[PDB]
Amino acid sequence: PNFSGNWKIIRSENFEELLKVLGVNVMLRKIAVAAASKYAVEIKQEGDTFYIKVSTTVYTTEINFKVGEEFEEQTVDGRPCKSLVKWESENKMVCEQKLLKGEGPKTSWTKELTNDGELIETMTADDVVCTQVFVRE
Ligand SMILES: *C/C=C(C)/C=C/C=C(C)/C=C/C1=C(C)CCCC1(C)C
Repeated sequence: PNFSGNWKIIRSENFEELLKVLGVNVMLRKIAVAAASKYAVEIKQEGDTFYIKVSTTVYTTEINFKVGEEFEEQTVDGRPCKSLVKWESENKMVCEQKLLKGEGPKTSWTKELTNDGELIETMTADDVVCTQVFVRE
């Protein structure tokens, strides 16, 4: 497929419930939901090597990985983790995460290109799934 592009969010569901699972207190959850409405993703894909830059109004981070190759990033609530991305189908990848220290909820994310030109990201903590939908800029 081709995930490359500059993606702009159009919809975000269940994000507050995800942060609650992760222990974020109420006022910060609401602030973070508002921040997620300016969530933007820039992707450069070459083969199965991905360069991804996620940003909001005041914060930006880049995530670089190769499918099937373990790497280090951070969970949504910011704890460092080791991650491994695999393909689930032609246009969908799934990442499993494992905390480097301590314990916590089981987290993961997915990215999918739809046939309608949308990018769908999900983030999971235990039973709760947040879904975010993007279109190309
Ligand atoms: C492939 C996409 C990945 C790895 C996306 C990771 C995104 C995050 C960890 C996003 C976190 C957010 C917050 C904790 C607050 C502000 C809004 C977000 C969505 C940028």
